[PDB]
Amino acid sequence: KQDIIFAILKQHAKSGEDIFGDGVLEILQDGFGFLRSADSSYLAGPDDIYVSPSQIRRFNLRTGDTISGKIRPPKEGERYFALLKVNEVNFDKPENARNKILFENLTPLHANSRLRMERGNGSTEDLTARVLDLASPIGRGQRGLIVAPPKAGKTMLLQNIAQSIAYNHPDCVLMVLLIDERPEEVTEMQRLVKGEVVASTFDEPASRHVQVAEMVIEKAKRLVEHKKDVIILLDSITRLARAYNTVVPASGKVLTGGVDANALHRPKRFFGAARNVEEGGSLTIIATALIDTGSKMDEVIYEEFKGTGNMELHLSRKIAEKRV
Amino acid sequence: KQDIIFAILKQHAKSGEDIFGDGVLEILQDGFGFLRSADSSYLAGPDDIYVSPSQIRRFNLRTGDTISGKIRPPKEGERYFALLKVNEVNFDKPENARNKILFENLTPLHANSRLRMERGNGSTEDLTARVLDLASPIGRGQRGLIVAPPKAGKTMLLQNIAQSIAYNHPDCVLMVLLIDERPEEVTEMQRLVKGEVVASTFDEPASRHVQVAEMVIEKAKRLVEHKKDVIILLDSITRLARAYNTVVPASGKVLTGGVDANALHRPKRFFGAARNVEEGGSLTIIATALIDTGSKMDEVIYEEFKGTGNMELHLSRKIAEKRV
Amino acid sequence: KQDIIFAILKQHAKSGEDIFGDGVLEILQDGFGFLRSADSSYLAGPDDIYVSPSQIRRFNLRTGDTISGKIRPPKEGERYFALLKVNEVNFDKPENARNKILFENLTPLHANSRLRMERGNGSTEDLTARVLDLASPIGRGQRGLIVAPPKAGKTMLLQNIAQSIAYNHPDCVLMVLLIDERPEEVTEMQRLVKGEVVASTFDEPASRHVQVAEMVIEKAKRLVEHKKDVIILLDSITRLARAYNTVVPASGKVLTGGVDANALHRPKRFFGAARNVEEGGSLTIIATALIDTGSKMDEVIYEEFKGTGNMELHLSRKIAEKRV
Amino acid sequence: KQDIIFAILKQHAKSGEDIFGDGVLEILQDGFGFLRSADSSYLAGPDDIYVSPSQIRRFNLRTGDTISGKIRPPKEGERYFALLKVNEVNFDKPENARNKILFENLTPLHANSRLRMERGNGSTEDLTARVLDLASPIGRGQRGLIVAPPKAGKTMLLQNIAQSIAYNHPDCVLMVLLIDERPEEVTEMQRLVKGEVVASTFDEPASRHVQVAEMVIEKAKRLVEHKKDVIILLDSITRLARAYNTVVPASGKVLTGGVDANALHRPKRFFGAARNVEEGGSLTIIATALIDTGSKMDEVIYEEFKGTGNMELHLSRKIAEKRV
Amino acid sequence: KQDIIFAILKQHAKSGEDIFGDGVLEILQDGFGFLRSADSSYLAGPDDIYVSPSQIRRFNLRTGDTISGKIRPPKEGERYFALLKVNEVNFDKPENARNKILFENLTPLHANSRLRMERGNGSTEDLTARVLDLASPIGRGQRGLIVAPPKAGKTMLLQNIAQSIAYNHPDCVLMVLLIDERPEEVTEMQRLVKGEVVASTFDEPASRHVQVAEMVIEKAKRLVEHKKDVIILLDSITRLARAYNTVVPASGKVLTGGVDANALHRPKRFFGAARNVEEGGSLTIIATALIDTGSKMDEVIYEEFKGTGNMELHLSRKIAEKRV
Amino acid sequence: KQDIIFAILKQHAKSGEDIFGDGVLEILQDGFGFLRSADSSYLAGPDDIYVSPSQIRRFNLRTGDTISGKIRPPKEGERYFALLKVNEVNFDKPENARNKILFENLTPLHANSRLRMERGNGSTEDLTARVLDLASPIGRGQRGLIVAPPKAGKTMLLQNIAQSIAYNHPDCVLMVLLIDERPEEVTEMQRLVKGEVVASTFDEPASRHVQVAEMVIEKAKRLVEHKKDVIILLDSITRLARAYNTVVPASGKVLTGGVDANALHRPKRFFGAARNVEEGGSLTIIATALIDTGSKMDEVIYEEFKGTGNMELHLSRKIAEKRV
RNA sequence: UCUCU
RNA sequence: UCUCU
RNA sequence: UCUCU
Repeated sequence: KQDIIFAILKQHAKSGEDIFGDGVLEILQDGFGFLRSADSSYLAGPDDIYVSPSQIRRFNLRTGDTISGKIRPPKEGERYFALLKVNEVNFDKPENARNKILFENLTPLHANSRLRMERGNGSTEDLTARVLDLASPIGRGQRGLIVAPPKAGKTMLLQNIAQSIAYNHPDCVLMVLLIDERPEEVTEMQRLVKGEVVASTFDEPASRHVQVAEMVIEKAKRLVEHKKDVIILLDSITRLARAYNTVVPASGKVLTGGVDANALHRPKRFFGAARNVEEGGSLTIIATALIDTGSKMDEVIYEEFKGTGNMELHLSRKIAEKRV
Repeated sequence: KQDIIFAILKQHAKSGEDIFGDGVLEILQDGFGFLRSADSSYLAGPDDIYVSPSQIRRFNLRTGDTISGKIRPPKEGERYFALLKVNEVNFDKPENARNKILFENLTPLHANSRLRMERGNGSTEDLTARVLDLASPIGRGQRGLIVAPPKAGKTMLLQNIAQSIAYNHPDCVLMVLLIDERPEEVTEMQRLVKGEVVASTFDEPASRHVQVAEMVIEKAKRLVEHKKDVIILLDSITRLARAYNTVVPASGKVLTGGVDANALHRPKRFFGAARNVEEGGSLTIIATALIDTGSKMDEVIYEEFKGTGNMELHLSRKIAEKRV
Repeated sequence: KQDIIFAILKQHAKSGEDIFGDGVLEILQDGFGFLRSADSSYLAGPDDIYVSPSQIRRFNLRTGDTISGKIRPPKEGERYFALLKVNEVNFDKPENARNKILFENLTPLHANSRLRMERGNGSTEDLTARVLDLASPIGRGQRGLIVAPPKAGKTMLLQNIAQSIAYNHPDCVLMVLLIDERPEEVTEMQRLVKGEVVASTFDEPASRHVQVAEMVIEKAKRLVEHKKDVIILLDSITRLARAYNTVVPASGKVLTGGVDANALHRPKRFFGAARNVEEGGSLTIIATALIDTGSKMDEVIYEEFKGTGNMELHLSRKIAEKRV
Repeated sequence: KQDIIFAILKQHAKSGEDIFGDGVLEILQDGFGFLRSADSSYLAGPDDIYVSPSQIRRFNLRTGDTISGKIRPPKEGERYFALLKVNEVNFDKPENARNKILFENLTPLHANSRLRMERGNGSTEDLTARVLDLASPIGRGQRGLIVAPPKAGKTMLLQNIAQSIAYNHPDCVLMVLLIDERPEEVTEMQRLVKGEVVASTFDEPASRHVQVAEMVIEKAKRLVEHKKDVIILLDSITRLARAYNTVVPASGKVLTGGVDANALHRPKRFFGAARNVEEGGSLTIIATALIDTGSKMDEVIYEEFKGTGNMELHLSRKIAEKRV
Repeated sequence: KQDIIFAILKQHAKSGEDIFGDGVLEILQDGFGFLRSADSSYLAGPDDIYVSPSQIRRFNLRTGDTISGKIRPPKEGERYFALLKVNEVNFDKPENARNKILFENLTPLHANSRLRMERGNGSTEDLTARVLDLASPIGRGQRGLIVAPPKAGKTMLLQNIAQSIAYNHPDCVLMVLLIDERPEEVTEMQRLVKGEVVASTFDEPASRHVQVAEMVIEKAKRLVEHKKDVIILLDSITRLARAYNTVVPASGKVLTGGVDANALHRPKRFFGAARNVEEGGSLTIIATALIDTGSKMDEVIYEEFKGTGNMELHLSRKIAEKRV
Repeated sequence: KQDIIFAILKQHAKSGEDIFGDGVLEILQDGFGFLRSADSSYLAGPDDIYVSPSQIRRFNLRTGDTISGKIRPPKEGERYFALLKVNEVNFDKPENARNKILFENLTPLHANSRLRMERGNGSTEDLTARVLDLASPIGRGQRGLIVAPPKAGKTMLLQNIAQSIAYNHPDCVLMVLLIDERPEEVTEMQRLVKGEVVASTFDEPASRHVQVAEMVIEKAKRLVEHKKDVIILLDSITRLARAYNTVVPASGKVLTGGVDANALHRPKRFFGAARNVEEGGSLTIIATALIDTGSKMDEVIYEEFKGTGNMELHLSRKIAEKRV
C-alpha cells in the first residue's frame, strides 16, 4: 500500500497545493530533520516528510515540534516528500515559534530537599496510591524513582499506575515510554491505556532506543511550553541508560562494570527535565530502575541515580515470594 | 565431478536456453552475491551460480531468495557460471517480487503476555507436548526458549520436538538449525527428520555460523511472505551469539564480562523475528540456551536473553540425576 | 526579554558612553572569554559581554576577574555585545591590575601541624562550633575536611555552618559552592544564606561542575589579593573530583581503581589553595568527602584526600542511628 | 659439512640433470614455499629446496605434498637450491595432482552422537587398551581426548599408547606429534618408536610450534588422500592452542584469561580433521589436554574443547598420589 | 617587588659587568637549562638565570652544578636573564669542570651482603639511635629503608632523625627531602632543622615532585664529587615513585595495581646512588616507604624495594595503638 | 685516565702497528657493534673499540666473540677508537671463523628423561653435592633449576656451588651470572670465586640485565664451539625474565597475569641452550627461581619454567625455620 | 538485594 | 580438579 | 599488615 500512495500524489500535481502532512520533527546529526508519525512509535518511514536544515533555521525549529503542514512529491535525485511550506507548528499558535519561551528558560518551582522514602510493601492498589501523589494537580513536577528487583511485580504495577493516571487524570496528557521491552508487554500496555504509549522492543537496536526516548522527552518539553501538564511514565531508566552507554562514542574512560563515565549524563538529563513552572504547566517523570539483575552494570546505573528523585519506593519482596 | 561439469556446459553452447540449476541467493558487502544449495548447508564452493549487481535491482532480489534460473558457462576473466535469466521463485513470475509486501511491513497480531515458565517434569511426552503447544494452531508465531544445563538430554528432546512437528503438521515448514555442534550430532539429526536441516560444525569459523543462521532467518522470512507457517528449531543461541561476538566489528570497547555491547543485538534480532501475521503465515522460533558451561560469556549471554520469550523451559537442574 | 534588550541598546546609538553591565570574566582555550553574572551561577547564555584578546594584555585580565565596564551593541559577524572600555574592578583604577601582587606570589604565614581529628559528638552546636574554630580570628586560612556517610545530616550541618559564618562575621566573604547536587537542595541553600551561593545541578555535565568550581576558586583568590578574608564551603570534593576525572584529557591510561592518575591534581590544587597571608587576607576551605556510596572511585578519591587537611571531621559512622 | 655440499653440486653442472632432492613442501604467507626434510623435524634448513609460487599454481600443489624431484644450484642474487623440475609428487602417482580428490572433498563416515566417557583409573596397561579402540581397523577415524592433570602419568601412558600402536598396528602409519616439550622427553620418545616422531622443544618459538603442527596435519591430510590410514598422537592440544593464541594477529577481542576468541579456531580445525572416508582411508586424532596447570588460560582451552571428541578419558588421580 | 628588579638592572648597563647571580643549574628535555634558587625549593622563577645549551657543552655542565656567575638583562624576543659569562662553578675550584671525576666514575666501597633487619619497637629516641648508625662517620654510604604504616609515628621520628643528624653531625651536609606532603608538615620541618629542607606539597603536580627530587639527588651527587659527606633523608620513596609513574610516558605495559614496569627504574636509581667512595666522601640515603595505605599501588612499590637497602626497620605497631 | 689515554695513542702515530686492546664483541640493531672488557661486566663507556659493519662479513663475527686486534686512534667525525686489523680469537687464525661449526648446528647427545626432584635436606654438603652431580663427568650439559623462597640461604648455597666447581674442575669454565641484584652481594661473589663473574645491579635498567645475560650466553656458546665444558650459574631467571618482559616490544596485548606471551621465549631459549655435544664440549646451566615474592608475575613466570629442567631443587618451604 | 521511627 | 549406573 | 634466635 506504500507504493500506491506515490502514484496518487505525483499525478495530482495539476492543482498545486492541497497535500497536507504532519508528524513531529526529528533533527539529525548532520543538520536536516524528518517529520515522523506517532502511530508507528516514531519509526523512520518512507512516508516521513523531509525537513530542510534551512526551515529549521527559519522557524526556530527544535527537534520535537508537532509540525503539521503542506508537502510536495519528491524530485529525481531525492527519495522523500519534502516540506514544501508551513501551516501550523502546534495548536492555534501561528507558524511563529518566536513568541513563546523555550522550555529551558521557563521558571521552575521547587519542592523541598526532603527525599520521600516511600514504603514498598502492600497491594499494588496501595503502592499505586503512593506514587499517584506525583500525579495529583498539587504534587506535579516531581521526579519519582521506582526501584524494582526481578519478579517483584513491576509490570503489574506500572499498568495499574498508568491505567489509573488516565482514568483519574484525563485533564493531563500522559506518555508511557517503555524501553528494550517484550513485544507483548507493549501491546498489552497499548490496549490497556487510552493515551499515548511509545516503546521499542528488545530486538530494536540502541540507535532506536535512544531516539524513541529522545522523542518523548522533547515532545514533553514542548507540550509544557504550551502550558499543558505532562507525565512521563518511563519503564526502565537503567535499560535506557544501557543504550546511552552504547550509543555515545568512546570518550576513553570506563567506570566499574563497563559503563563509560560520560554515558550517564544523557539519562541524568532526561530525569532532570521534570519540573513545575511559574509560567504554567508541568512535566513530571516517574521512572523505574532495575536492580539485582545479575548484571554488575545495572547496579552502577542505580547507584548513580540513587536518590536523585523527589520520592522513590523500593517495591516489594513479598510478591517476589508469593506469586499472587 | 567439478572439472567435468564445466566441460558439459561449455560443450552445450550449440543449444541455447537449456541449462537449469536452482540456487538460493546470498549477497555480500559490495552489492552482489551467489546462489547456494540446501543439501550442502549453503557452502561456498566452485560450482556456484554468480549473481550480478545488475539483476538485483530489476527483480528486487534480497539475501536468501529461493532463486531458480538459466545459466551460461563461465566466460574468461570470471571464476563461476553467470546468471543469464530468471524463471521463478516458487509460484508466480519474478516481476511479482516488485509487488510483494516486505516482511518488516507485515502487520503482526499479538498474543497474551504471560511468562509461562514450565518445570522439568521428566524427559518424555509431558515435556515435548508443551512445546507442541507452540506448534498447535492456537499459539503460532511465538518465541520459545529452552534453558539447558550440560547433559540434560536436550538433543534427545530436540529430536523428539522436531519429529513431532514433522509427523503432525505437513502444512508447516520445519527448519532445524544447528550452530557450532559436533559432526555426528548433525548427521543423526539430518536422517532423523525428513524436513529441512541446516547446520555448521564446531571445526568451522565464526564467519560460517553467522552466515548459516543469516541464510536461515532470511529464507524463513520469505516463506512467511507467502502466507506459510514456519518454525525455526535452533540449537544454542549461546553458540550463535558467541559467534556473532567474534564476527561483529571490534568497537565500543565496552566488554561486560566478556561480550561487547554491540554484539547481542544480532541474536536478539534473530530471535525477535518470530511473529504471527494477520495477513497470513506464521514464524515461531524455538531456541536453546546453553547453561552452566563454566564460561563467563554463556552466563552473561543467558542473563540477556532470560525472559525475552513468551515461554521458557528449564531442563532439570540438580534433578537431572533422577534416573527413572 | 532576550530579543528586546538587544533592541534597546541598538536604538541607544545616539547617546555615546551610557551602557552599563557588570560581569565577572571567563577565559577559554584560545586566549579570550566572556563576562558572567553571579545570580545565574556563571552560565553561558545569549546576553553575555564579549571580551577580546585585545583588552586582556593591557589591563592584565585573568579568569574570574570582577569586571565592570562599558559595552557596545553587537555589530554583524558577531553574536554577543562587545567590551568597549573598562571602569573599575572593585576599588581603584583598572591600570592598577598591573601593579598588584599575584596570589601565587603572596607570602603565606604557616600554622601548627596537628591532624586535629574530631569525633561525631551529635549534630548540634557542639559540632558546628568546632568548624567555626576555623572561622575564628585565630585559625583562618586552613583546609577543613568533613568526612560524611550517606544520611548523616550533612546538609543540616552544612547549612548551620554557612548560617553561623554569615551571622557572625560581616567582614568575611562566604561563598557556598555546591557541585552535582539536587535542584531542591540548592534553592533551599540559596535562600537559607544571604551570602553568595554558586551551584551546579546533577542534571548537568562534568564540564559545568569543573567550570563552576574554577570560577569560584579564581574569584576567591582575587578577593584575597585585596586583603580580604574568604571562606569556601564546598559540598562534595568527591563529586568535583569525579567530574574533573571525566573532563581531564584521557591520557596515561593508569587507572588505579577507576581514576586516571593525572586527574586528582586539579581537586588537590583546588583544596591546597587555602592559606593565610602575612600581607593581608584569608582563604579557608571547608569541603566534604562523600563516603560509603558504594562506588569504587568515591573510596579511592577519599583515600587520596584523607589527612591532607589540617583538620578532619567524621560525621557519625554506625552511630548515625542514635536518634536522640 | 654444509658448506662442502655447495661446492660439489655447483661444479657438477657439466652433466646437466642428476641432482635429486626431496622433502615435503611448506607454502608461506607470501606465496612461495620450500621443500623441507623430516630428519630435523621439518626445520628451515639452508639445504631446503626452494619452490616457486608458479609451480604451486602448475601442479595444484598444497602445503604438505611429499615432493621428490630434480633441483639446480643457486644463481647469484638468490640463496637456495630451486626446484629445477618435477619427477614424483608422491608414490607411483604421476607428477599430476589433478587426478585425485582433495581431502576436504572426501566423503566422511560418521560414528554416533554418543560421547564415550571412558574410565580413567587402572594400570597404564589397561587405560591404553581403552584408547586403542580408536586404533583398531574398526574404530578408526575418531577424535579422542585425553584429559590430563599434572603428575597423573601422562608421559608414561602416551609412550605405551604410541609403542603399542606401532607394534600392534604396523599396517597404518603413525605420527607422534609433541609440542612445547622437554628435549629428553622427545629423544626418549624417538628411540621408543619405529615410526615418525615430530616435536618442538619448549625453547622453540610459537612460530615453530604452529608450523611443525601445521606440517603433520597436512601431511596426514595428504596420506589419507592416497587411501592410507593415519593416526595423530598429539601431545598437548592445550599447548598447541597456546602457541596459536600468540601467532594469530590481534583481532581485537580477548576472552577470560588472555586468550583471543579468534585464536581457538585453528586447533579446533586440527581436531576436526579426523575422519573415516567412504573413498578409503582414515585419519584418527588422539589428543591430550592439560588441566589444573595453575594457569587460568589452559582451563579455557579445555572448557572450549570439552566434549568435542568422540571419546575422552580423564586419567587417574591414583598415580597422581602413589608414584609407581 | 619582582617588576622593580627589572628596571634597576637594565638602566645599570652603563658600567657593563657587575651583576652577579647564582643558583643550581637544571637542564631540561630540550637541551637548555636554568639556574634555580634554593630559597623557594628550586621553583621556576622569572628571576631564574637562563643557561644556554652551548655553555652546557663548554663547561661540561651537568644538571645540579652550584653555578655562581655574571649575568645580563634580557634582550627583546627573550624573557629571562641569560648567563653572560662564568665565574665560579663551585668552591675554590676554577671555572674548569674538566679536572674532577664524575660521580658515577668514582670507586665505591661496599658494606656486606647482610641486610640488617633492625627492630621497630621502642621510644622514638631508641629507634632513631638505631638508624643513626648510617649517620656515624664509620657507617656512612648506606641505603636505609624505613617501612612505615599509617599513624605509626613516622613524622615524629623523621623530625627527631633529622634534628639529631644536624645536632650530632654538623660535620656533614644534610638534605631533608619531603614529597607530596602537607604544607605545615614542611614548615614545621623547616623551622626544626638548621640545614637544607627541600619539599613539594600535595597540591604541587608530579611534574614538580620529580624535578624537586631530581634536583636534590644530583646536588648530592655533586657535593660528593667535592669530597663532602652527604645524607639524603627522603620522606616517602613510595610517594616519589607514584609521581615517577605518572611522569614517564606510557611504555605500553602495566604491572598489578596500575604501575608501569618501566616507571620503577627512576626511584631505584635514586636509592642506588648512595655510596662511600675510595676517593673520599659519601652519599647515604635513608628513605621511607609507606605501607598498608589502602592503595594497592603502594604495596607493589614496597614489594619492589623490599630489601634493596642495607638496613631497614618496620617501625612500631604500639604507637599505632597508644597515641603518646 | 680517560682523556689521557687518548693523548698517548694519538702521539703514538709515528710507530705503526703497536696498539693492543682486547675486547669481546657486541652487535647492535643496524649491523655494527663495539668491543667490551670482562672486568667491567661489558659496560658501555668512552674507551671502547669501534667495530665496523665492514669487518663483520669477512671474519664472520657475531655477538660475544672474544676479539683481540690492532686499533687506530679516533679520526674526527667519530667518538671511539677504530678497529684496524684482527689478531686472534683464542687459538688459531681469524679466517678459521669461516670454517668452524655453528653452535646451533652441533649435534647434541641426549641423556635420561627423569624429573629428579630433590628435597631440602639441610643447607650443607648434602645439598651442594647433588648439584655437583651435574658438574661430574657423567651428567654434563643439563638444565638445573633451583626453586627458592625468600630467605632460604640461596646465596650461601650459590656461593658454595660456585666454589665447589672452581676448586674441583680446572678444565671447566665457571661463569657466575647475577641479574638485578644488590651491589654488595656481587662484590662478595666476585672475590669469593677466582672464576668469571658478570653481574647487573638492581639500580640498573631492564636493557642492561638483558644485555648482560645476552653477552654471557653468547660467549658461553662460543666456548662450547671450541670443545670446552662450560657452566652457567645464574641468579634469578625470574629477574631476567621480568627484565626481558619490559624490554620486549609491547605487542600481542595478551597479558596472562602480568606478562605478555611473547616475552617468556627469550629466557626459555636462554635456559634450553644447555646441551652436551658428541663432537666435544659441555654447556650446563644452573638457574634459580625466585618464589613467594608476593608478585603476580614471579608466580606465573615460575609456573612456566616449572619442570623444564632435568632436575629441580626446592630450598626448604615451611622447613626453612628449623635452625639446626 | 542499601528500605524503615 | 566437571568423571561415573 | 612479610619483622624477629
